[PDB]
Amino acid sequence: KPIEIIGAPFSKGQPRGGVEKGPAALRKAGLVEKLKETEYNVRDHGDLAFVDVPNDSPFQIVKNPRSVGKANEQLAAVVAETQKNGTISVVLGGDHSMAIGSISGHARVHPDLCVIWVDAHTDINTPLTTSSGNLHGQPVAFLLKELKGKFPDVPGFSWVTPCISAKDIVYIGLRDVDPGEHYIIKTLGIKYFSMTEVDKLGIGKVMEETFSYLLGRKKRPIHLSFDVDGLDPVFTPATGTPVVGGLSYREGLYITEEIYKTGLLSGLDIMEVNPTLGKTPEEVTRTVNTAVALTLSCFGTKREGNHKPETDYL
Amino acid sequence: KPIEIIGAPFSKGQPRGGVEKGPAALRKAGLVEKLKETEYNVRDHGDLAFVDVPNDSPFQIVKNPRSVGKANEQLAAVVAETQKNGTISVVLGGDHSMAIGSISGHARVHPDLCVIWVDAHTDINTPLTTSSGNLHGQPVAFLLKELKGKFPDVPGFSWVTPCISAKDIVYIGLRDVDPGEHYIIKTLGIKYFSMTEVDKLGIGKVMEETFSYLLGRKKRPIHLSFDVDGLDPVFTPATGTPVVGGLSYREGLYITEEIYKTGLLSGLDIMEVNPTLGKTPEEVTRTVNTAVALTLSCFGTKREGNHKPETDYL
Amino acid sequence: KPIEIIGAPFSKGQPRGGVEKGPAALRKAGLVEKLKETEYNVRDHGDLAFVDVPNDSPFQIVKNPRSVGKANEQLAAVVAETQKNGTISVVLGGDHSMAIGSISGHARVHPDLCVIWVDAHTDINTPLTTSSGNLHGQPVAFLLKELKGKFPDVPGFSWVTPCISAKDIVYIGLRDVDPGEHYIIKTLGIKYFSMTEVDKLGIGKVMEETFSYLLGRKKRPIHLSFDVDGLDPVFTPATGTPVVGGLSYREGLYITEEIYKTGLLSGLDIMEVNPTLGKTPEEVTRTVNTAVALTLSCFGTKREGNHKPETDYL
Ligand SMILES: N=C(NO)NCC[C@H](N)C(=O)O
Ligand SMILES: N=C(NO)NCC[C@H](N)C(=O)O
Ligand SMILES: N=C(NO)NCC[C@H](N)C(=O)O
Ligand SMILES: [Mn+2]
Ligand SMILES: [Mn+2]
Ligand SMILES: [Mn+2]
Ligand SMILES: [Mn+2]
Ligand SMILES: [Mn+2]
Ligand SMILES: [Mn+2]
Repeated sequence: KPIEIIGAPFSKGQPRGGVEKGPAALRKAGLVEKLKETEYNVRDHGDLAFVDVPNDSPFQIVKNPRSVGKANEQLAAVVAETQKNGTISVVLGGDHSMAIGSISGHARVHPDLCVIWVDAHTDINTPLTTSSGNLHGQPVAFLLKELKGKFPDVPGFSWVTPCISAKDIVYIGLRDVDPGEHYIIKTLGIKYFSMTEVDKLGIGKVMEETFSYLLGRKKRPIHLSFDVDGLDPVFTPATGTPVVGGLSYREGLYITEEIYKTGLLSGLDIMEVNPTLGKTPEEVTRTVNTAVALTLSCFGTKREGNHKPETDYL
Repeated sequence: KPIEIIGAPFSKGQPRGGVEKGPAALRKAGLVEKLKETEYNVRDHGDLAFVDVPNDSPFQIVKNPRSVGKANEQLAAVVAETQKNGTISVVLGGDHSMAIGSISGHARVHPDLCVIWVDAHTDINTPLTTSSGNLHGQPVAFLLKELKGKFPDVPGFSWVTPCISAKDIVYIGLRDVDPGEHYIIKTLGIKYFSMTEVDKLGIGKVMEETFSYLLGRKKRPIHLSFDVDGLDPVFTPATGTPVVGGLSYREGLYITEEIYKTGLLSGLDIMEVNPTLGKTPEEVTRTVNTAVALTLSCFGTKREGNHKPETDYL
Repeated sequence: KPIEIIGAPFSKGQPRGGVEKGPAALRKAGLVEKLKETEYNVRDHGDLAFVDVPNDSPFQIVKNPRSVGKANEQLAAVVAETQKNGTISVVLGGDHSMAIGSISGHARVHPDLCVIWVDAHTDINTPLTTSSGNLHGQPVAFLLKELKGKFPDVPGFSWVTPCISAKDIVYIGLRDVDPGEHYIIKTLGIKYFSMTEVDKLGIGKVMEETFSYLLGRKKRPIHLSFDVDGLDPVFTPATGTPVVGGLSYREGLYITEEIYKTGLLSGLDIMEVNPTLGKTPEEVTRTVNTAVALTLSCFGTKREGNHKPETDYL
């Protein structure tokens, strides 16, 4: 199987500068090289270039909607492209509002796909709920069908087609939800696992269920949108919104791990890493690394070890 | 439902200066304000004043028994008072020996109450076991009936009436128990969950059981005495006795959380926060915050999120 | 029952200087004294002296094989000696390659013994796999029968007799396995619990199983080889190879704890503590302490508490 890496150095999703430097550090950590050492065929598509929409007017509170509309449109296309050739897309953020792109494009080639959203936040606000224009906190809105038209068309997103329903998505790691978002997720009966659930059930059962719940009947393709703020701030401190009492580096790898074992990975998102937001170098480095290790996890590497088949090490 | 906050800035329970500054910081963190933002009616009773008993003689080893007898007597009264009006009492320590007060008063209005003691220590020593006069390490002795008279009457506590039996209390978080205490807890067949049990069962099951065990038959009122030393020292470092390998910030919120969901909260204790014992500002701040968040937890706030009913955020 | 402590201040197993200072600090922390306070009879055999083999030639890549062959031979003997008298041997490292000794000697008196290897690493490389001469990363090779002769006889180890099979050993804590090692452990169908398994099952079940798996039929004696690098680097930072996302101080004590409860402890290994590798004093101190506490755990001390029988503390 093949693997194509895509950098989406973008940041117009939220107000903190750095996230675009994201994929830069991830590579500078040897993400590619390592990925190669695995049983997967890897290719680097380099980092997209995002033309800046002059005079981007703040559609209501929602900010820079046009810049975020073309960047996401351009991406989705690139994704659908590789998705076509049969390769697995590994998007590198860049803030999380690049999910709109990454997922839509993916959907094209596989509209039967299910999404697993490991994030501290739900990002399911619509332009009608947000308390900030930060689109990086709305992606699920532009993708959910049950929320189509539920808000004024947004400048630059016209190109998006709600590709998934509240029954094909699952949240893992939620711990800082806005009133509005809570309403919508309860109303649209979405399946999640907030820290309290993980706390209760145990990352073990969480996956166990999230799987049968999404792959009980027909086994579909999986799109893993991993928000690095989703692990606890001790483990991935360099982010836009640290939020305490989150997923642990272990549970983080327990998830990427069970997903790899299902053999249904098709698209991955390593978003929100902000190489500029580290209180000390080490912190940025911790972040980047646990981020990298999460990826390679998705593609093989088991904490128990890996031995290349057929060869007799004895 | 209503909520009345009471500060018990006291410290004669143990030898370290600061605990009295406790409720000061908790408020200075916005404990009140936040509490208001919830669905509960909150009122601040201000902080009690504790007249100092001149020439407080150390009844045997037990120290400052008289100062600790009037402070606790005065408190219990104030508690029973609000307990009468039907409001939920939220005592802010101040060391943990203020439990004698807080609980006794509460008992008055509801003598059917059950107590959940989240603490690293059991504090069940009698004046006959302690290796220190530190009363903050004996509270359960003055409240347990099965231990009534089992020790020489103490100067200043004469006013206390053993209000609960070893079958209405449950410990969660024990990890540093004195020989004597261990004897007594085993002898009086008390129900606990030491770190090893939590370790084994999982905070999930722990509550699950502690509940049925205390509310299997008749559903009574709950008194949550939370000792901030009870979470691990990483999470609530600013305390009298850090003790490693304790409850985690998550499990800490998983507990306050399931208790809120039972709808049986009647009295709460946020004890031992010592704003002076932080190796660095941050530490004191971590402490205070996780302390505050534990409270608001008890009163509503879920890590999944909260949306005010009736309103359509869409 | 009796307890004899043995120091194996050795370091030729790996390239980092300090590990030999190991048992020195462990004692200097009061390991002995504390052990005495327990219900066990303790005796200090002092620290062995390890004659240095002049001109130790690096058998292929494998380094200092002769120094490591006599130190391990001398040890095994001392162990078998006390094992004979019926006492429980508590070896203090010194690097982990002293397992070859400690276990072999033990095997002598009880060849039916089972081994529980709490380590981050498997150390099951043969002189034919290692990428370093570091013998401290091969011990299981010289002890496994299914690996006997599978590699060129090594200078100084000729005296060792493969004493256990891949069905009497169990790994707990694995998280940094070399290709070769992974091959061998899979091939020889060994029973392990990598961090991912612990992650999934929960230290609770892990033991539960490892026990029945090793003591389902016939209850044998247990040899606990505990590698301090096995807990996460936050908790036991002063080591040769920190490796993130490992066993926690709690799970660490949950293990030593359930092993004590089986009453089948016969030999213990507190290896790899390097009092020189601490980024700050505190770190070395954390290490040593959690190391000490792990031991006393093995011999009684429960986090719930301990009361000397027959005595009425009331
Ligand atoms: N960092 C994130 N998401 O990844 N924050 C989301 C917060 C909020 N819901 C918003 O739209 O601003
Ligand atoms: N910090 C506490 N309790 O909250 N310590 C209790 C220790 C001991 N049992 C005593 O009475 O001194
Ligand atoms: N610290 C350890 N083991 O305890 N490292 C083992 C690493 C490697 N397998 C080796 O032989 O070098
Ligand atoms: Mn997000
Ligand atoms: Mn987020
Ligand atoms: Mn206490
Ligand atoms: Mn305590
Ligand atoms: Mn080892
Ligand atoms: Mn190791």
